[PDB]
Amino acid sequence: KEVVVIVKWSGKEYPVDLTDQDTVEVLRHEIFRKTQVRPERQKLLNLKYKGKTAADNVKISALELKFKLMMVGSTEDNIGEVVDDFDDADEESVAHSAVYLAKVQRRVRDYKIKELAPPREGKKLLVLDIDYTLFDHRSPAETGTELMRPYLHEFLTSAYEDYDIVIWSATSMRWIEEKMRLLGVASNDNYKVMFYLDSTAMISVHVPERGVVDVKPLGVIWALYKQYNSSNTIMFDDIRRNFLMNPKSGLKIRPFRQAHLNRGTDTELLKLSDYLRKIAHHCPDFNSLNHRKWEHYHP
Ligand SMILES: [Mg+2]
Repeated sequence: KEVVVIVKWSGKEYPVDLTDQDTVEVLRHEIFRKTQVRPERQKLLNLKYKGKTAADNVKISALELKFKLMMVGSTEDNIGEVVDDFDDADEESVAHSAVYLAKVQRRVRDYKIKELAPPREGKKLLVLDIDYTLFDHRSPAETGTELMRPYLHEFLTSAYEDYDIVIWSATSMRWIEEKMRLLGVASNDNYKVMFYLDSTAMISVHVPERGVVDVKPLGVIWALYKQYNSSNTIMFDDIRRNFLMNPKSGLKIRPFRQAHLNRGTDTELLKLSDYLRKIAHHCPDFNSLNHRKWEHYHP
């Protein structure tokens, strides 16, 4: 079951953890997770299946034994994501399969959370994406103030009244730390962020009809911090795919693009602060909500 593939890239070795039932496609996604080289940019030099380049659908099981996999490829400020053109808006699931649960458990076992501030009794949990969620990561700008989504700090202060806050970005931890300083979130007098999660906490899951997708599994947090669960957790992300393994707990935020043109009109965070306050005060079980209809929630 448990398998380790050693990948050699750019003069370094990267031990990749997976199982023998994972496919080459999953391997590519785990390689991306380790190296920041995208799956489509990876040339896997010495991975043959019956004398030929193993296809993405080949299970790891069906081949080798100690071995070092040579990968040639490049990783690009073109960081993060801007859209998912294959977003399925139909209102599941492998989100309840053994394979998925085991993937969460491995993150729970191996990923080391660095607590920046402690949980507070009775609070809900808010998880926040960064790119296009809290700021415009695609525009050039001389200051962070210019790229910041309007009402960011007022939104975080309001949320913090009722929610402990976690930041989860599909990027390196370094990028997160840098942007949180740039945006003034890192050290604010009016709120605290509990911890940050990065792309290494994410998992790659095959979703039939769709292929392998990388998601942000709230189950990792829920396993480690048992005071939170789906009944009191909500996540904001502009990319719906990120909550494919916990669809009821995600709210797809409108992306904040081209700050220079839209900074004067964007008020999504103001509106969403109202939403968060209302559900924290009026909804004892968030699973009863339809977040797609958040703008019409008036208890
Ligand atoms: Mg984003």
